Amino acid sequence: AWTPLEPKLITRLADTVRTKGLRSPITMAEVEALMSSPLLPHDVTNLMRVILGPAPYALWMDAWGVQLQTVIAAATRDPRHPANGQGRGERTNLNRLKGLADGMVGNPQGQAALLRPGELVAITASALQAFREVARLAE
Amino acid sequence: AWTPLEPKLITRLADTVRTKGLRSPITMAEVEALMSSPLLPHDVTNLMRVILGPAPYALWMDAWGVQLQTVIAAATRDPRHPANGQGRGERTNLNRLKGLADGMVGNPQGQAALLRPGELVAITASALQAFREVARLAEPWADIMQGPSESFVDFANRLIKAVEGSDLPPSARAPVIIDCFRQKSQPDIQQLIRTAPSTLTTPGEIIKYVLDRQKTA
Amino acid sequence: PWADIMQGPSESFVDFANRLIKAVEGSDLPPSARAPVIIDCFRQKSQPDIQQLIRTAPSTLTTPGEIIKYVLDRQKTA
Amino acid sequence: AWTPLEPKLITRLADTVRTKGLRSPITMAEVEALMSSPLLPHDVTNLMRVILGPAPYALWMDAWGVQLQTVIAAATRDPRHPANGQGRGERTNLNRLKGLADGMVGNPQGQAALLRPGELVAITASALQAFREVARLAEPWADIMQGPSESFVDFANRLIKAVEGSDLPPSARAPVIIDCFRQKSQPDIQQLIRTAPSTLTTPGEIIKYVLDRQKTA
Amino acid sequence: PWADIMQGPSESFVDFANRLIKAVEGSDLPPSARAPVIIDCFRQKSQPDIQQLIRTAPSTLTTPGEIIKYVLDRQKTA
Amino acid sequence: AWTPLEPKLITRLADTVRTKGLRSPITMAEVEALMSSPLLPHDVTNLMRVILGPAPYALWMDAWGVQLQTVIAAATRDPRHPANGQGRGERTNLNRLKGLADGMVGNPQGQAALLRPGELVAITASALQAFREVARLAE
Amino acid sequence: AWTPLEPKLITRLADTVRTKGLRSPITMAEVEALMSSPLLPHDVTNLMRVILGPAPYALWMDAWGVQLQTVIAAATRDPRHPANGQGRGERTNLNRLKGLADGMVGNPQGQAALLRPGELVAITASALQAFREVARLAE
Amino acid sequence: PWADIMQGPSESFVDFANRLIKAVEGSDLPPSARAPVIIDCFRQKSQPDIQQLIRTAPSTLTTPGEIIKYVLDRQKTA
Amino acid sequence: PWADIMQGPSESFVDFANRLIKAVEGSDLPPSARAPVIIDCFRQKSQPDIQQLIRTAPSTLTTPGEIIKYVLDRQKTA
Amino acid sequence: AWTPLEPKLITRLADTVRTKGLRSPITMAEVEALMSSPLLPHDVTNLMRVILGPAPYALWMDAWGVQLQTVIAAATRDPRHPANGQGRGERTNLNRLKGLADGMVGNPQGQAALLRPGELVAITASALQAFREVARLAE
Repeated sequence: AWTPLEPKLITRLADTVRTKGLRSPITMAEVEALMSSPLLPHDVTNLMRVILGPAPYALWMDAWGVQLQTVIAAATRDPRHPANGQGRGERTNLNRLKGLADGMVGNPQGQAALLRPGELVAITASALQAFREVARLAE
Repeated sequence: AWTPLEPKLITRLADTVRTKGLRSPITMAEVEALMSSPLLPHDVTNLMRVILGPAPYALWMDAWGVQLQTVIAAATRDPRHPANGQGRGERTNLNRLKGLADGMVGNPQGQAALLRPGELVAITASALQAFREVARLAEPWADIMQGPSESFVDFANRLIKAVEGSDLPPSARAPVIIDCFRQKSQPDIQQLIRTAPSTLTTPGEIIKYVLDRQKTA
Repeated sequence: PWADIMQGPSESFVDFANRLIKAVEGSDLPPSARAPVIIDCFRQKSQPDIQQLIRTAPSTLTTPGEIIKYVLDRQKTA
Repeated sequence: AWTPLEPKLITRLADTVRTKGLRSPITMAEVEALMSSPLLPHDVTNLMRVILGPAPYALWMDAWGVQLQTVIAAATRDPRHPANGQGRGERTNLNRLKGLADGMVGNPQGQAALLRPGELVAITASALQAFREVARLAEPWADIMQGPSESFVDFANRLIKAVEGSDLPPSARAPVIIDCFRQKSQPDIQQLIRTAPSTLTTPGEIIKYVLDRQKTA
Repeated sequence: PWADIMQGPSESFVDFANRLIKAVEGSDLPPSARAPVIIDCFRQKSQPDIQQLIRTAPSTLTTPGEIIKYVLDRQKTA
Repeated sequence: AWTPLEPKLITRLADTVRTKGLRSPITMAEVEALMSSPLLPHDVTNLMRVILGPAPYALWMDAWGVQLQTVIAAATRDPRHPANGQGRGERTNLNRLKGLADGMVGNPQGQAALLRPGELVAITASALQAFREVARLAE
Repeated sequence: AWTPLEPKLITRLADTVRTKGLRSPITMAEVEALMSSPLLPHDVTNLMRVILGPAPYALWMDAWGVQLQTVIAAATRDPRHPANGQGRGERTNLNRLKGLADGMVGNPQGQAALLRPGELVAITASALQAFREVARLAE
Repeated sequence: PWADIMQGPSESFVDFANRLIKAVEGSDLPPSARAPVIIDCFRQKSQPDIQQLIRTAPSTLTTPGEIIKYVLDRQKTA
Repeated sequence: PWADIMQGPSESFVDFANRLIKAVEGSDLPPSARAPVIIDCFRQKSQPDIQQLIRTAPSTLTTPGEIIKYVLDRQKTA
Repeated sequence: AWTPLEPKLITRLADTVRTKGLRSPITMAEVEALMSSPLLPHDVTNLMRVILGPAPYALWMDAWGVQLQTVIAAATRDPRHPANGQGRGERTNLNRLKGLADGMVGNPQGQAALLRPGELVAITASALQAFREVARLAE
C-alpha cells in the first residue's frame, strides 16, 4: 500500500532548498533524510517537481534518465541484479524504472504493486546521484 | 455530523497563499490537501473567504457559480448524476448546491443533513476548478530577455516559469523554450549554443551544456 | 476612509481593488450601497489608463467582479 | 537516348532563382517541375551548376553526396533496392550514382546507357532533398516586432513567413503566431486584440478582426 | 462645404457633429444620401482618437444618432 | 380639430433651452408645461425639431423610437392598453404611433382624426422619457 | 483525369498580384480567367498558396470555409442542389467540399474521381467570393 | 583580382563567398591551388567577427564548403 | 607567490604561462599538486577572453601543455 | 658507454634560442647539429629542459609523445622495424622509448645499455619532428 510523504516535511524541505541552496551540506542531509525509505517513481518525481525550480527540474530529469540508463546497462551486464530476475521474463525495462510501463502511468498504487524492492532502491540511488550532479552543476 | 476544519491548518494555508501566491504548485498542492474530504458549501465558502482577499474572493464566487451552472446543465442532460435521483423529485437546484435552499441558509448542520455525497463531491470539484481559474486570472514569455548582469540559471527559471504558466498547449512548450534559449540569452550564450558540436534537443540538455561551458565571471 | 483611496502610480490593480473593497465593506455604508460605490470608485480612481480602459468597454459592466475580470483581461502588461 | 533540357527553361529557372531566391515556394515548385523526368547525373550536375552560385553549388555538392551515401547505406541494408539487383554483381557503387564509374565520366550517352531507372529516380530524389537542405541553409521569428510606421498586413506577412520557414514542428506554428500577434504588434493593436468580445483561436480570424476594427490612419 | 469640415484639435464632438450635420443637410445632396455621408464623415474626419473609438465599435453603428450616442458614452473625458 | 402650439411659446422655450441647457430643472419644467395637453406625433416632432439642435435631435429620434418600441411590447403583452382595443383589429402598430401609418404621413388633421387619446398620451409620455434620456446623455 | 494549371500562367498571375495588388480590376479579371474551368479543391488551394502571401492566405482559408458553410446550409435547405443527390446517401459533407473526405486527402486524381461537377462549380464560386472578401479586407 | 576581395562592412557572408569563389576559380591559378587559397582568403578576409568565428573553431575545417556551413550555422543574426 | 599571478591586460599568453609555471614549480607545493594547480590557475586567471576560450573547449583539456596548445591555436590574433 | 653533451655547446645553443627564437633557420641548423649522434632519451629530455622555457617544454613533451605513439603504431604495423626484433619478445613499448622502462628510469648508463641503435635514431627523429611542430606553434 502506498503512503504519500507529508506535505509538511516537503514544505520544510522546499524552504530549506530555497534559503540554503542546492549544494549546502544541510540540504543534502535533509534530502538523504527524505530519501530514507525506498520511494516509488511517482514520489521522487513529485518531490523534485515541488522542491526544485523549473530549470533545475529539467536538468534533474535529464541526469536521472542518464543514471537510470547506466543502471540498466549494468543490469543487462549482470542477470543477478536485485531488480532483475533469473529468467529473461523479469528483465527490467526503462519504462518500468521511470514509471512509464503498463499499469503504472499516473497510478502510484499500481506502481507500488508491480515494482520490486530492488527496483525501488535502484531508482532511489539513481535519483540521489542525479540530484548531486544537478546541484554541483547549478552553482 | 459536521466537523469544522482546523483553524490552524487554515491559518497555515492562508499564510502559504500570502507568501507563495495563488498559482504556485505548492499552493495548489496545499489546496488539494485541504480539498480532500468532500466539503459542505459552508466549509468551502468560509475557506475561500479566509484564504483569499476581497477581489479574488469576488472573482472566485463568480467562477464557482459558472462552474456549478455547467454542472447543473450536465445534470439536466443526464438523470443519472450522483447528485440527482431517479425520479424528478430529486433533481438538484442551484439553491441546493450553493447552500441557498430551504433549511440550509447559514446552518451547516442542516446542510450536512440534506446534502448528498455526490452533491458534496460535485460542489468540491466545482470549487477546485473555480480556484484554478481565478488563480490563472489574478496573476509574457515572448518578452523575456536575459539581463546583462543576470546569471543563466535565473533566466532559465524565469523563462520556463512564464512558458509553462501560459496559454500554450503542452506539446508546444519544449520547442518554444529551446527557441527562446537560442534567440534570447545575450549573444555570448547565443554563440555558445550556436557552436554546439552536438545537437541539443531538450531544454535540460541545453542548460547542462551552457552550465558546463559558460564563461566563469 | 474609502473616499480617499487612489491607485498609486506603481501599484497593481488587484492590490488596489483589494484595498478598496476592504475599506468599503469595513465601513459605515449600508449593505445595499457597497457595490455601486465600489464600481463608481473603480471608475473615478484607478489612474487614467485604467479609467479609459473601463470607459471604452463595449459591454456594460454592472458588478465589481465583472469590472475586475475585464480589466485583468485587457490590462497593459508591464 | 539522352535529350538535354531546354536552355530556355534553364534560363527562366535561373532568373527565377535570381529574383525570388532559393526558398520561395514558387522556386521549389519550378524545381519540382524541372525535376519531373528522371535526370542523369550529368543533367542534375549541370543544372545546379547553372542555376546556383559558386558557394551554394559547393554546399549542394556536399549535401548531394551525403544523401547519396545514406541511399547507398539503405541499399546495402536491403538487396531489393530498385537500383540494386538480386545477385551481388548488380550492387550499385557511389561511382555509378555520382556518374564517376567507368564508361560514364563526362559522357551523358554512356551514362544513360548503363544506368537503371531506379538509379535515376534515386539520384533525382537525393538531389531534390539536397537542394532543399541547401536552400534552408543559405538563408528569427522571436525577434520580429511591428514597426511604429509599419502596417499590420506587412507585419503579419513577415511574421507568418519567418514562423513557417523555421525549425518549429508543424503543430506549433499556429499557437506561436497567435501569441506573437498578441505580444508583438505595438500596444494599440495589442489592446485591440485584448478587448476582443469574441475568442480568436486562429491567425486568420485575428487578422480579419484587426483589419475590421483597425484605426484608419 | 461639407467635405472640408474637420474636427479641430480643441473642439468638442457635439459642436463638430452640429456643424457637419448643418453643412450636409443644407447642401445640394439628395435627401437619401445625407445619412451615409454623415456617417462616413464621422468616420474619416473627427481626429484619430474618435476615429479609433468608432473603428473599434463591437456593435455596428448604422445611424448618425447611434454613432453620436456611442461616442458621447465612451469619449475621453478631458 | 388640430390646433398648433404658439410659435411665441416655442420661441421662448427654444431660447430657454439655448441659455439654460437641456438638463436644468427650469428647462424640464418648461418642457413639462408645453407637454401638458396630449400632442400628436406631428406636434412633438416639430417641437423637438425646433428646440433641439441637429445632433440632439438625432439622439432624440433614436430614444423616442426605442421607448415607443418598449411601449408596443407592453401593448402586445396586454390587450387592455388604452391605445389598443379589445379585438385584434385595433392593435396599434409603430407606424400609427410614429405617425407613419396610412392617412397620417405629413397631415396633422388626419392624424388627429384617426388617433386615440390613449395613443396620444402614450406617445407624449414616450417623448418625455426620450427627452430626459437625451438630456442626461448630451451633458 | 486531372490536368494541372500551367506554372507559367500561375507565375504571371502571381506577379500581377504582386505589382497591381489584390483589388485592381485587372487582377480580378485575371483571377476570373484562371477561374474559368471548375477547379478541384487541390487546384484552388495550391493556387491561393502560391499567389497570396501567408497572412492573406490565412484570411482566405477562413473566408472560404465560411462561404462553403453557407453553401452547405443552403444544401441542407434544398435537396435539389447540383452537388447533392436525391437520396440521403448523396448529401455532401464539408470534408468532401474542402477535399478532406476519404480517398481525397492529398490525392488530386482521386479527388477528380469522386467529385461532382456541381460540387466543383460550387467550390469554385465559393473560392471566388472568398477571394473578393479578402481582397476588400486586406486593403 | 582574387587577392583584392574583401567582405564589405554591410555585405552578407554568402555573397562574399560567391564573389570570392567566382574570382578564384575564374583566374590563372592551377586547379590544385584553388581550395587552399579560398580557405586562406576566408580566414584573412571576411571582417574580424567572422575571422574570430573561424579561428575559434573547435573542429578543423579543411574545405570551403565546411567553412561555409560552420559560419552559416554560428553567424551573428543581424 | 603563485596565487597572486594574473595575466596583464597587455601581456601575451606564453609570457603569462611561463611566469605562472615558474612560480608554481619553484614553490612549496608537493610535486603531485603542480599540474592541477597550474590548470586551475589557467582557468581562473588569464583574463576573461582566454577564460571563455578555455571554458568553451569541445574537448576536455587535462594537462597544461594541452591547454597551452589549444589556446595558442584558437587565440585572438592582435 | 654514455658521454654527456658539452655544457658549453648547450649554453651556446640556449643563447641562440634565446636571441634568434625557435623558428629561425640558424636555430634549426644548430639543433640539427646537436642532433647528429643518436641521443638517449635522457640526453634529449635534458637538452629540451635546458634550451626551452617551461611552456614550450610542456608543448614539446606532448608533441614528442604523440610522434612516438605514431612510431609505435608503425612498429606494430611492421615487425621489421629497426627498433623491433623478429620474435614478439623484442617488441618495443613506449616505456622503453620514453626511457620509462625497467632499469632505465633516471639512469643514463643502463639506458645506453639496453637501448638499440634503431631505437635511438627513432627517438631522435621523433624529437626533431616534435621540436619542429612546437616551434611552428609557439610563434
